[PDB]
Amino acid sequence: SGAIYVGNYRVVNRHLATHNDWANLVWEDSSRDLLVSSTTAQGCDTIARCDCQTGVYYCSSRRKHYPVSFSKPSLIFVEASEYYPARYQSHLMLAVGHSEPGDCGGILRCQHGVVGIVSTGGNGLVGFADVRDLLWLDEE
Ligand SMILES: CSc1ccccc1CC(=O)N1CCNC(=O)C1
Ligand SMILES: [Zn+2]
Repeated sequence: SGAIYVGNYRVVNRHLATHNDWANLVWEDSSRDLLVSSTTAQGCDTIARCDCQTGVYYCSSRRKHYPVSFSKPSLIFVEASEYYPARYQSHLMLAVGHSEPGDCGGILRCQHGVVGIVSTGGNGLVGFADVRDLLWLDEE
């Protein structure tokens, strides 16, 4: 589990969104596994606006933050899980790191701020849903 809290937005994995998230929906995209809802309080996270390929992510199944090198956001085939059939997921970055399903939501960050959240993984791989192209998260 986990979310990004920027401005009056809460960014979560679409497959982990609650009824309150769907009832206060701003935007959602199943192909990216992302959903954004509105918040009453302002958050403290800042979004990275960059092309970094190195950063650090949080792994809840290890209580640890790991430094990783990660690929550029791309369209990648992801195997079936409890939440999606086997399919192509867009805007996804891969790194070598430990992941388990409840690890989704952990933040990946670089020197510029938050890059994205854990969304896929398995077999020593971890996938991140990128948020750096969602410029509207910085306003309104
Ligand atoms: C970090 S998500 C995760 C991690 C380990 C195992 C499983 C998951 C989620 C899942 O069932 N799959 C199916 C296979 N492909 C995936 O990348 C995701
Ligand atoms: Zn960066």
